[PDB]
Amino acid sequence: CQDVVQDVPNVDVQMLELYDRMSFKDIDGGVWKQGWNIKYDPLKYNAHHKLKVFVVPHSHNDPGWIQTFEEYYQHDTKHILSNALRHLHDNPEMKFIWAEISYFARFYHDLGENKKLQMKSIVKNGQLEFVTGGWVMPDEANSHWRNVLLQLTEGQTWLKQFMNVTPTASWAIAPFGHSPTMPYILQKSGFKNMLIQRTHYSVKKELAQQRQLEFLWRQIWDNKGDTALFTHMMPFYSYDIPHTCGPDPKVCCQFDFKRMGSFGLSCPWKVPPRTISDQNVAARSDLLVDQWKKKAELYRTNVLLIPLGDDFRFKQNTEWDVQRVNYERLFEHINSQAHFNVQAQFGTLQEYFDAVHQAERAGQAEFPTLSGDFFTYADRSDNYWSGYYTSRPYHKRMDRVLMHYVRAAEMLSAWHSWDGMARIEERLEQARRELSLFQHHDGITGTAKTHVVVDYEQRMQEALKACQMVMQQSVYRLLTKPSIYSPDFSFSYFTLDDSRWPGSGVEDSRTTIILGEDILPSKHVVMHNTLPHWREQLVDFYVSSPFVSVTDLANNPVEAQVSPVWSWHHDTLTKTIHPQGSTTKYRIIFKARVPPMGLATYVLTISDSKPEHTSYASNLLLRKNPTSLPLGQYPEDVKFGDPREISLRVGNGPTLAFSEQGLLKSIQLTQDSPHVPVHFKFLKYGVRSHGDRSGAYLFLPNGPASPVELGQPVVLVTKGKLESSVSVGLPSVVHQTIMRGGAPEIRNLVDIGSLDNTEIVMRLETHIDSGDIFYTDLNGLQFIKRRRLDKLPLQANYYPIPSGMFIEDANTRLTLLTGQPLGGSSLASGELEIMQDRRLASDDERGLGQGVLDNKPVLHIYRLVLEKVNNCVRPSKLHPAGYLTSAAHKASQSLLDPLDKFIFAENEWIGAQGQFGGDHPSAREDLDVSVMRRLTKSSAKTQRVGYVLHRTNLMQCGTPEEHTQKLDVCHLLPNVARCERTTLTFLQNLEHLDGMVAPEVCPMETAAYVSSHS
Ligand SMILES: CC(=O)N[C@@H]1[C@@H](O)[C@H](O[C@@H]2O[C@H](CO[C@H]3O[C@H](CO[C@H]4O[C@H](CO)[C@@H](O)[C@H](O)[C@@H]4O)[C@@H](O)[C@H](O[C@H]4O[C@H](CO)[C@@H](O)[C@H](O)[C@@H]4O)[C@@H]3O)[C@@H](O)[C@H](O[C@H]3O[C@H](CO)[C@@H](O)[C@H](O)[C@@H]3O[C@@H]3O[C@H](CO)[C@@H](O)[C@H](O)[C@H]3NC(C)=O)[C@@H]2O)[C@@H](CO)O[C@@H]1O
Ligand SMILES: *[C@@H]1O[C@H](CO)[C@@H](O)[C@H](O)[C@H]1NC(C)=O
Ligand SMILES: [Zn+2]
Repeated sequence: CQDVVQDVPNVDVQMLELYDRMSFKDIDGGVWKQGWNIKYDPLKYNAHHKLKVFVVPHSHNDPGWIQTFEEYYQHDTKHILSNALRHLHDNPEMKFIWAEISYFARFYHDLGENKKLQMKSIVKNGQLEFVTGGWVMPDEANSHWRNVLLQLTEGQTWLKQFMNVTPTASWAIAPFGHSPTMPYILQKSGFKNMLIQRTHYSVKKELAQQRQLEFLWRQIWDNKGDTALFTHMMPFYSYDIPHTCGPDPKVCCQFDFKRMGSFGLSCPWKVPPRTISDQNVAARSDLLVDQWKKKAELYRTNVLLIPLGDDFRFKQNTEWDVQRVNYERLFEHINSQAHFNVQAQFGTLQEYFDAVHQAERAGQAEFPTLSGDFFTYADRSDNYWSGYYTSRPYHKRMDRVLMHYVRAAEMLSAWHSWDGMARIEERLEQARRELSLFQHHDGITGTAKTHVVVDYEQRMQEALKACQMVMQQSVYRLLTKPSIYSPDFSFSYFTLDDSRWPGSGVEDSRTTIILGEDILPSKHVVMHNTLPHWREQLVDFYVSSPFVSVTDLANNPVEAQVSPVWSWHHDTLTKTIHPQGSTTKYRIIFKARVPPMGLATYVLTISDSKPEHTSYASNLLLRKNPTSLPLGQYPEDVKFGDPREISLRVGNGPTLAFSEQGLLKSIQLTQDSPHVPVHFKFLKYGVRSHGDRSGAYLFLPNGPASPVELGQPVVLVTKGKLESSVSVGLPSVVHQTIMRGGAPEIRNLVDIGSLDNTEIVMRLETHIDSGDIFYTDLNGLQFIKRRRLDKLPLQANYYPIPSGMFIEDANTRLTLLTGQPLGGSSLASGELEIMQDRRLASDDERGLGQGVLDNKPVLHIYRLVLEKVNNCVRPSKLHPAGYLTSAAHKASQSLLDPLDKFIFAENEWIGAQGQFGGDHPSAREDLDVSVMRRLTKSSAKTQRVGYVLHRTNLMQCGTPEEHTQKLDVCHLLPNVARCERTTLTFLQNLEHLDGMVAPEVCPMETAAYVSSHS
């Protein structure tokens, strides 16, 4: 395996280094506003060296944005596709590329057989070419790599089945900045080329000047270069026609033949297109070829890409005609006039890349190597697109919840073949497709109209319900004696209990386990562990009595803690935010121990009095002017006091100190160690009163954040043997620090209410000497080194925090792990901050035509890990990556893939079993089975199961960490007949594996395997 820590890769362009060197001056470059006046030598091209030009027609189709998916389909996309089919069929030389398979699949499914065959023919003959072939063109900032892969696989699996094609070129013209997670996944999915567009205008200028817009994009840790993917960055401000023909949009706009008037479009530069005629074709060609030759100056080969399209283009037959006929007249003239030395034609994206590499192999070009990312994007001036790292955070959190439910449903149901009547495949396809759709660059990004956000939410809720159904049917089958198992495939044998979604104070959604002498003495519950190692985790359930005890399914007592159910209320009479306790419902908490990829059953039993193995938390309400807080049968009376500093320790874990406002002030790791200053603070950013306004996309703060005025908040302290917590009702946030013996969990119930033009940030202040360095993750896959740059505005220093961030010095590290993607930064040495929500009155002139005023309460979840790192083997100062410790990685897993909890619905579970998966291998902590998916329906003689295995890289810090078993996924199911290494989409077999043994992957690597079973 490659060493991902100790070898700094040697690349021609390293983005962090480039950022350090660049001046980012925003000067008027002339007609190319953000470039310079391009000059070319007319003698560069001649009879023996022509410029080959590929004009590639396209239509960007958003699967929801200002209309819903279905609205756009009915109003626009179905017409675009119908007319593409007609026009390509009738015009053999015309070409078209298509990206969004969600739309194509819908369209194709609805076609009659005659037209299906016509469609297959224009694909087979190369006129219509699929680019990327994902369900959507995903966001690259907020999306988790697992969901990027999910959506890619959904689109490509459809394409292989129905169109018999698998794209090897990717087209990403629209995401708001670009992540190296894309080439990582694409290169491991058979791709050979990719194209990107939305990168900072200063980066475009810098790379264009050096002819570094085409590069071999490798991962930041990759010393050898085996991850490299050829990447083409487009040079100009937009992917529209005015910004794709060459540097002067006043000229290029004249070659968008939809802009002459009858279509309701015009040219901003006030010179319209004119129909090409015999009397103007020479002058028109002069102008166009001059633009092309200028654009060609920015690249290294004699092969030029000219995209021809825009959003929802090619809708009407007349538009197809007007573009095609005019371009054909230009081609006929240009190609026949030797003096131009140009050969121009309609082409596809693959045709462009094939020609580029032909030129490369002929020895006419060598390409630079590059590592890094392309965040944070700015399209002009100081307009940095860091707002969408946070916009609509409820749905960003929902994404991560659904991500896990899809994984768990696919895994739990994979163990068996299911009858068609069970509707397992149907429900899983629904769930995968809704989650995939949300990866769209107007979905998870929070940049859609309110009614479209509501549509995505409804789709995701349906998907969650589908997952639940599949999960609970699977648990019932896995844990019931086979000769007793009698499934009704519509029945709910278990209900899922989720303690963090939608969350306390967001929705009262969980079911109370109702026990009583005169109703039901006991209840079975089951935990699932999707991770491939034994896991212990505290779990909680609501119960109708505090006198409940827990046993395992050997009837062994399990230590438990009972706590009250606390709900916070904004009291509109007293004008205070204060907690109320239930007098009929209680929380029972205990440690569940669950096999790798397995299930464990426990029993909750009522008694008339305090059980031997159950303890009760104390509760202390700190406020001036307290009133009584009765708790029914709960055996411990609530205590009251004036606000004061408090200190808590659970188990042998850290000791946490809190201010009188209930906010963390210090962490003491051990009994003898220092009280390390770690302060939580809430602040607010505002909006500018002049100039450009923040909106769904842009973050344009009116200076540094100002502290939120806290007043005298009510603080609730719960102290238990297993779990303790401090909660405080702040303006807009109920902030909760939870201690279970390791790194604390932080929960924020964020309700920005009616606070207009406000962004609420949570900041951590420490004395860690981090300087200008911090680390943030990319798509939950890797941690990249960031440098705060004072030459850039505050909003430019904001990055996506899709799963975590950290700061460190020689001795100490503070890591904040997240359960939802949000924006964040380190704006000063020793600080971390992460945006919670934003409510914005104005539009930011990027097309949405609304602000963000549809905020709703959301429960954000985090883990906070303070660690000593003086003993850790870390990358050198010049290495662009960082790596988590074991504790931080496990903390991230606790947020993203918690235990699943099931409550048996009926009174008695006949044939119940105690455990599933006790014999599953417990793999090394850095290895995950990211995907387990049965690929075949029940009628297949040879069953196939697909696995995606990911190994992260954790720092070596002196912990021996011994005794784990080799995980061979190909032997997880019995009767294996073959094992193949495949592309990550499972669509191509790459290696036939000897002994039918799937070898474990290297650090930072991801591999897919398919086992076949007789
Ligand atoms: C529907 C419609 O007809 N809209 C027109 C607006 O487009 C137009 O406003 C201008 O929008 C340009 C961007 O348009 C493209 O993006 C739209 C947004 O959707 C896509 O992006 C969003 C993110 O932004 C993303 O979420 C989503 O998924 C999607 O991918 C899209 O709707 C547009 O397409 C529609 O309209 C065009 C015609 O306009 C049709 O051809 C399409 O088929 C479709 O109906 C486009 O794809 C912005 O670039 C414009 O800003 C420039 O211009 C204004 C002046 O108007 C300046 O103030 C700005 O500074 C900016 O100037 C540019 O600056 C750079 C850098 O200096 C220069 O290099 C460049 O040359 C400058 N351009 C100009 C013109 O000076 C603008 O906001 C308005 C036109 O007034 O009319 C409609 O509302
Ligand atoms: C599918 O494509 C493969 C290779 O691209 C080809 O060999 C095969 O004939 C095709 N099958 C059809 C026509 O469905
Ligand atoms: Zn778009």
